[PDB]
Amino acid sequence: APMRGYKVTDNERTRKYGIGANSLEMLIAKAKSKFPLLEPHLYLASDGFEVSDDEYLKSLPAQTLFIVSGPDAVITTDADFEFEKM
Amino acid sequence: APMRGYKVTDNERTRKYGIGANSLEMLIAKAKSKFPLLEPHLYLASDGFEVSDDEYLKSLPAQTLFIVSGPDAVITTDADFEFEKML
Amino acid sequence: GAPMRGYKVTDNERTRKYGIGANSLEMLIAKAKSKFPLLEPHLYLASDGFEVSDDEYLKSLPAQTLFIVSGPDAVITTDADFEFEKM
Amino acid sequence: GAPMRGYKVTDNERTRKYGIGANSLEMLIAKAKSKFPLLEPHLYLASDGFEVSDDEYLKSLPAQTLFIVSGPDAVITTDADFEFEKML
Amino acid sequence: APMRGYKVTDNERTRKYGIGANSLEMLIAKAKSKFPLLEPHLYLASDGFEVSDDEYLKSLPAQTLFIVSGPDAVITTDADFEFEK
Repeated sequence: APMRGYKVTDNERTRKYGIGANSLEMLIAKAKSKFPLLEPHLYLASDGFEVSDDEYLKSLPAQTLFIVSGPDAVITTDADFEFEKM
Repeated sequence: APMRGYKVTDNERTRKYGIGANSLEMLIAKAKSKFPLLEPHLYLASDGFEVSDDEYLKSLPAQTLFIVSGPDAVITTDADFEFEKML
Repeated sequence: GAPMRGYKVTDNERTRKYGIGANSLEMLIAKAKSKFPLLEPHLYLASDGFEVSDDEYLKSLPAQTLFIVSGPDAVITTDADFEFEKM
Repeated sequence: GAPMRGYKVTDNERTRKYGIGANSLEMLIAKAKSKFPLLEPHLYLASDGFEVSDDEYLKSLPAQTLFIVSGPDAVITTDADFEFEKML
Repeated sequence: APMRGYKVTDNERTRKYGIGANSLEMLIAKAKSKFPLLEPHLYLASDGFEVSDDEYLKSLPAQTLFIVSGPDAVITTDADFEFEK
């Protein structure tokens, strides 16, 4: 599978990385080396939906923004995060 | 058939999953793994209509949101779910 | 043959709601019959109650058009009147 | 090897602006550091401040993408914020 | 490397030269014979980014427009014009 670019940050948006990956397994492994998460899971920053498998990952546009967190995580969406900045 | 991405949640919109599938059988099987129902069925979150066969699934846009539930479920639609957040 | 398209079908009371894929009126009626065992199921536009009388009329309609399934010679309750009747 | 691509690099204050050809993130950072002497240079997207974390990400980007070169864990001023303050 | 055509002008954009070159070194050398600059450098007319090496030059389309000026130049770019209007 081809290498694609994705964007990953944590729920507080404290560290922001562009990461290249050709599978969900690779993207999680690269995220795990960057964030203090022992069981990392990837969620859409837009609506909090969990990227549950490699097939869903590859259905997304390149450069999609993900929140990395733990399993079954409460995710602060982009809209919620901006609203909380006021 | 090609893999396409879809979104699945429960009627409470609590747990939310993006799932890739190339058929309705595969989408239901993957949804059942996350939502252990005896007879899982998929419904449009927009209007509650049941996705009754693979041909209907393939007629929908990728990234469509579905509510997973049992058979003959009465789904809370997007519009009524928001309004319930209002109350 | 003809392309598969998605349609929506419900009964006159709007109790059970199905998205159904079909490539002909014959196929759409056969699938509707499995969900609503009426002896001679017929499809009517939910918008204005006009009976889908042949496959050429069906193909003249947009995908995702909503139909009411009922018996023959049925005057169905249109969407406008159904929405009104609960208010 | 990997082909040369053109990229654009400036600093957080947009004081000097360079088009740079590179075939790897390692090369792009080295050429950027020649122009902007920094102890621990990293590249960040000028659009949203996301850090270019590896060569695979760099090569996923369109040619002529604009980067801010800065130190580590940097909070760079995005294009939108910089233009906003410029108009202020 | 193949010869390509480039457009070079000054910051006023009134001394305008089409120049053929197969390297940044050649393009600068030819521009220097036309322009009053001790150390000519090439900048994109669109956004002012300096052509820092031959690899960057070769990444650009033929007939790209450059402003030639000195080092650390103050360039009036197309973006600078769009900003004013």
